[PDB]
Amino acid sequence: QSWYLLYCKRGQLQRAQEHLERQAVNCLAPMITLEKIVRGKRTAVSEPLFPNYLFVEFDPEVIHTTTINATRGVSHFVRFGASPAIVPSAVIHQLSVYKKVIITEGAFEGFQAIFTEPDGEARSMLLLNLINKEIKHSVKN
Repeated sequence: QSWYLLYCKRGQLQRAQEHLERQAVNCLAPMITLEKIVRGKRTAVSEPLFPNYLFVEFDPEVIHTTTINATRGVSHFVRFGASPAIVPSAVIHQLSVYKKVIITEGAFEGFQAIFTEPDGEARSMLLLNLINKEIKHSVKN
């Protein structure tokens, strides 16, 4: 079982997540509580950490790429080896929820920045870059 990053169509993230859950897949779409200017007011908000993205935990052999895509609302999988769909590292996931020299420093600093970034679309990029970074380190190291 490994994690994956799905990007969802304009407004089907919610619907898709339900499906993949009715199917045995685990989904994770974090929200971030931020203080943004609503109407001249600094109102606290809860928005998606990273907009239309949805992490998915399933086993390639049991349900593979192919079928998870069919899930109504899923536009695509993020990919490292361009052919392969990417596996976020067990550690990239850890830092998302509760909270060596290159995994830690990539993940660490990476998420501090993601957690400080006012809009998610910008975070998405920062997450993707961080993921690409972390995967390379897993291989080369």
